[PDB]
Amino acid sequence: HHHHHHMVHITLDRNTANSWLIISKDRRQVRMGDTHQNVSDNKERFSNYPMVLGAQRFSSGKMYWEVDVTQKEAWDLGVCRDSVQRKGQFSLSPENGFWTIWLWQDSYEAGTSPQTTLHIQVPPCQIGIFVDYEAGVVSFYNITDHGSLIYTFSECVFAGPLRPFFNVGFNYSGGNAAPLKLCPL
Ligand SMILES: CCc1nc(Cn2ccccc2=O)no1
Repeated sequence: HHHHHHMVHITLDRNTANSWLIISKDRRQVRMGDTHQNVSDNKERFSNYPMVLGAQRFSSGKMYWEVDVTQKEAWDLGVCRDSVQRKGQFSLSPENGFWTIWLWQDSYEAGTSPQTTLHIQVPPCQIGIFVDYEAGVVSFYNITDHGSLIYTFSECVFAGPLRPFFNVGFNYSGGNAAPLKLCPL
C-alpha cells in the first residue's frame, strides 16, 4: 500500500473511555487499569467493555493511522459512527455502526455479522488503518509484514461522522495488560 501520506495525528478522548482505562498524558496510549480510575460517569463512556474513541471526527477524505498491539492477547481496532451505543451489551458489526478487526483466543477475525476469519501468517505488532470516506472503504494492513493487506470493508454505509475506535480487551488471564499505542508518523 501507499496510504502513508494520508497520515493523521490521532489522540484519545478521555471522556469516552471506560472508567477502568488509563490514558497517557500525551493521549496516545491506553491500557487496562487494575481498578476503577476515580473518574465521574457520563453518557459518553463505554460501560460494558474496555473501549475508548479517538477525539477526531471524520466526514470526508482519506485518513491513515497506525496502532501498536505488541504482546496483547485480545483487542478490537477500527472506526465507528459517532452515534454508536455506549451502554449495555452489543456486537461489533456494520449494522451497529462499527468497522473493526480483532484478536481473540489466538485467532484474528473481521467484525462482520457473522464474523469473518482472517488469514494472517505473521502475527502483527503494528496495524495500519485506512479510511476513504467517499469510497466507503475501511482497510487494515500488517505493518510487521511489509504492509500486507489484512482486510477491506467495502460498500460501507457510514451514515454519520466516523471516530477512531479502540478496545484494549479484558485482562482475566494476566497476559493482556499491555497498552494500545498510537505510532508516530
Ligand atoms: C467493563 C468492566 C471491566 N472490568 C475490567 C477489568 N477486569 C476486571 C476483572 C477481570 C478481568 C478484567 O479485565 N475491564 O472492564
